[PDB]
Amino acid sequence: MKFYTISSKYIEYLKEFDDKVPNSEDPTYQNPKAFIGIVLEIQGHKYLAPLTSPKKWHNNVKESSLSCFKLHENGVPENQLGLINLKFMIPIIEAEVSLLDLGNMPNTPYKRMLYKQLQFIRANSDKIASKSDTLRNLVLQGKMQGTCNFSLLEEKYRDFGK
RNA sequence: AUUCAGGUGAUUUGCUACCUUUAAGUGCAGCUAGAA
Ligand SMILES: [Co+2]
Ligand SMILES: [Co+2]
Ligand SMILES: [Co+2]
Ligand SMILES: [Co+2]
Ligand SMILES: [Co+2]
Ligand SMILES: [Co+2]
Repeated sequence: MKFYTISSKYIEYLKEFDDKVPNSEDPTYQNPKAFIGIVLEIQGHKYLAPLTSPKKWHNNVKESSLSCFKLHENGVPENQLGLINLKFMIPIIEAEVSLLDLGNMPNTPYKRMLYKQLQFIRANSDKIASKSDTLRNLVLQGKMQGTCNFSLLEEKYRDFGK
């Protein structure tokens, strides 16, 4: 899995169909919204999930949760690093998506954080993919709500270029 | 941004483990010290 950004035009397009699709741009944002690198690939779709910074309510999400996967530094639990918001993952088109170029990125603190995140994500990549798969299954079955409408998004997204 | 998914224990509070590919109650705490 890897860090991506997604183009606004694409986000705005999907937002037409489901407003739960994550916000991509904001003046308050110090860096572009980052997503995680192919969390589910099924039925010919590729999903990315948005990362989000710590908020108070996160304290109540249990490891067993399908909506959220909490991030923290390997071996250092008190260093919370936000969470992957699986319930707002979205199918993507490769041309509307773009890997962060960490190699050319200046050595800021944010970069350091990205690397504490990556190491944790990588060590848990399977857990993450498995939660994504079960999340979407439950949503197809009508067993879970308050997530992006995966069927609807899956239905319109390849029409973006039109 | 979008403010805690449901469930597995003849009992089950917290966290955790487990199941959700239809199956699945483990572990640490807490509480208990009972009697065949
Ligand atoms: Co780490
Ligand atoms: Co750890
Ligand atoms: Co639950
Ligand atoms: Co099932
Ligand atoms: Co059924
Ligand atoms: Co178990």
